[PDB]
Amino acid sequence: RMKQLEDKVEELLSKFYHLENEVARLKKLV
Amino acid sequence: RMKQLEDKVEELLSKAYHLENEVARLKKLV
Amino acid sequence: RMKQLEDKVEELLSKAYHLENEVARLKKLV
Ligand code: NA
Ligand code: NA
Ligand code: NA
Ligand code: NA
Repeated sequence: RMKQLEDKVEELLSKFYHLENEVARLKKLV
Repeated sequence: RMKQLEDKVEELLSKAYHLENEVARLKKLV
Repeated sequence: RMKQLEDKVEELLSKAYHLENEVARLKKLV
C-alpha cells in the first residue's frame, strides 16, 4: 500500500509542478 | 489513517485531470 | 511513512487550491 501511495504522490507532485508552469506562462501572456 | 490518505490521493488525482483540462482550455484563449 | 505522506498531501491540497484560484482569475481575464 505504502509504495503505491508514494508513487502516486510523486505523480501528483509532478503534475502540479507542470501545471504551475503552464499557469505562470498563461499569466505572462493573458 | 492509511485508508484516508489513499482516498485523498485518489481525489487529488481525480482533480488534476480537471485542472489540466481547464488549463488547456485557457491556453487557447491567450 | 504516513507522516511524510500527510505532509505532502497537505502541500498538494494547498497547491491545488492555489491553482484553482489562479484558473478562476485567468478565466475572468480572457
Ligand atoms: Na504540462
Ligand atoms: Na473522490
Ligand atoms: Na496546457
Ligand atoms: Na494572480
